[PDB]
Amino acid sequence: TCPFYKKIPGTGFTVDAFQYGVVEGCTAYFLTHFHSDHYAGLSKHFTFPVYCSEITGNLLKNKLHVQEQYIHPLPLDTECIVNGVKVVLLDANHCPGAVMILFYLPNGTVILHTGDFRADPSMERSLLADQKVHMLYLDTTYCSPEYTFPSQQEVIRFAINTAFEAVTLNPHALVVCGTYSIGKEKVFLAIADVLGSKVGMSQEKYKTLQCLNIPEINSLITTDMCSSLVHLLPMMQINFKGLQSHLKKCGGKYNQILAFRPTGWTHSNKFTRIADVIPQTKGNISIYGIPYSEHSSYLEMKRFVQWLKPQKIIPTVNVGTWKSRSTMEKYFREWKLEAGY
Ligand code: NI
Repeated sequence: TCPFYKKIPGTGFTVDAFQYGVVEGCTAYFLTHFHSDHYAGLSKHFTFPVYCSEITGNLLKNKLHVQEQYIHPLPLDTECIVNGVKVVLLDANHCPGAVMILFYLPNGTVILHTGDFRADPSMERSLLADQKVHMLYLDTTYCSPEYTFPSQQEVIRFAINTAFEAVTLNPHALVVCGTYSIGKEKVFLAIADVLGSKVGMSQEKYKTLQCLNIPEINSLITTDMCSSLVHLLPMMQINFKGLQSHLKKCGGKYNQILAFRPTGWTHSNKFTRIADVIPQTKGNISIYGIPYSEHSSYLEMKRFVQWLKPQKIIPTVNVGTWKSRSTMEKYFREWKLEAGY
């Protein structure tokens, strides 16, 4: 049964609620983004209206085979009427196609559902600037002050400089980047751009990338692994055994691997600056864990919320333990007393 924080009161709507069967009273199912914990339950047998971005709808049709007649793509930054209710989709600064959803309820209440997001000051100049929000359904993934990490631009600068140095020292080195979902594509696209290479990958991953409306993508990716010196592999294979096995398959073209594992936050963030990051190495294989986040840091979250000044906050992440729930409620009250709302 569908939990309360996935229902939008005063409407027929749910958000990211496909794993509960037919939800009683739901006339439209919204999908914020194409990550498995959120789409869990969708397939070609789904027969209710799904509302989402254009990119999410490309992925629903081609990857999950949802029939076209049930997919309702909406443009961003545009007031739309869905089943008698005004809604707007906003870019969430998460993975490709990810949105926040603003609902203008018939009784005058305004609700913002962030989906998954990486808060940014640029959101203070979206269609959010124009009106009051009563309720905020908030991505609280990193809602504690110990969660610190660098900007995405600093992380990419580290990765480009590291890859370019290694391959210029050794033109026979291969670069490998781990993936298990959409998101974080700038990691492998930026490295391949500096090296003058296309990114090589499986047919299944190429298919997923072709749904993403990335400009000039045909110029950047390929299924011909032999033509490429940046390869994508499943995240599970980014270890010494998996990379050894991959290097065997390359027919003696290469004699070294430099690999990247984009993670979220890890506890080595509490001690080490991005500049000072070092790899794990065994023989001719080195693995870098890089803290490329597509969720808000604590400070970015706090800034957004203090600017929006919502009347009530409903967390959507870390909701399963009493200790998590009490910690998050404490920070919400600090933020409100500090800012005066
Ligand atoms: Ni996500």
